[PDB]
Amino acid sequence: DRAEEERIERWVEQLREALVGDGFLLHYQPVLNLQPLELYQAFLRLERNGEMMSPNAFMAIAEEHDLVTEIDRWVVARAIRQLGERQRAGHKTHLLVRIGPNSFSDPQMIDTIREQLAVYGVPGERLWLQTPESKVFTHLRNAQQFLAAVSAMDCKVGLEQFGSGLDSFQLLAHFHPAFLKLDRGITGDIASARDSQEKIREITSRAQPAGILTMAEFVADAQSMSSFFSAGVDYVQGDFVAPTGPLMNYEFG
Ligand SMILES: Nc1nc2c(ncn2[C@@H]2O[C@@H]3COP(=O)(O)O[C@H]4[C@@H](O)[C@H](n5cnc6c(=O)[nH]c(N)nc65)O[C@@H]4COP(=O)(O)O[C@H]3[C@H]2O)c(=O)[nH]1
Repeated sequence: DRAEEERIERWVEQLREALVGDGFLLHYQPVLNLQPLELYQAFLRLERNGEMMSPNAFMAIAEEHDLVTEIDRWVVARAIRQLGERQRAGHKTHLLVRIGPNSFSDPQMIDTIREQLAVYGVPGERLWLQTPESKVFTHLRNAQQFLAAVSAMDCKVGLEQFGSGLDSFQLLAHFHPAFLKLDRGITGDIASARDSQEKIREITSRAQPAGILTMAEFVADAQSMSSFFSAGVDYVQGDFVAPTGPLMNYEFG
């Protein structure tokens, strides 16, 4: 297990070098209104010796070695720079960015948001931050504090992998997100299954009057796209809309 630990060590070193040396980059997936906005989701990549590496390569090591906090700060800072450059170039771009629960209590994350929005002159509304519902359940106080701190900048905070149980309804009484992205477990077979269609309607019929935007992901076909619209979902993303890529060249309208 010396060879293995040496492998782990070199990934950790590489991730540290990527933070210092700009070795990460972002790719972007368009997010389309069903019920409009220039909106993309940021996805992280690592440029390691001619390969455009996915986080499937390294995130497990990052989490084991407590590097996720710093990686999410890197992504948010890079995202705000992108929003700033896009604005300067005449584009009203919005980005959806991932943060994990360790960021909820990280003063450097709030500092990064506050300071980088300001220096690029980007209104907070352009930045949407998403975290998995599962992590809010287990870090509720800190999540509420994060929500309050970043909503003071007009940023949107929402939940991904959102479920359809009564635990979710209870959470919404205590945590008011700007948006909800449905877990793929609910939406996978929306085109061919009635119980999925009903879970989605239970969520949209509550979300809509509460002013909470709803979102579906991994949309793979036209029948699925067509069915989210019926159920009242606000936004959709997936390879059938457009795949992740390096450029923001989607024509939204
Ligand atoms: N979410 C999502 N993904 C779609 C969709 N359509 C296609 N994809 C692709 O399918 C993969 C889904 O992985 P994930 O569950 O988002 O899981 C992600 C996530 O755990 C992590 N990840 C990716 N980007 C970030 C990031 O910016 N921050 C953090 N903290 N983790 C990230 O790496 C995993 C793999 O990401 P990728 O290699 O980029 O690969 C992504 C993405 O490129 C869609 O509608 N939604």
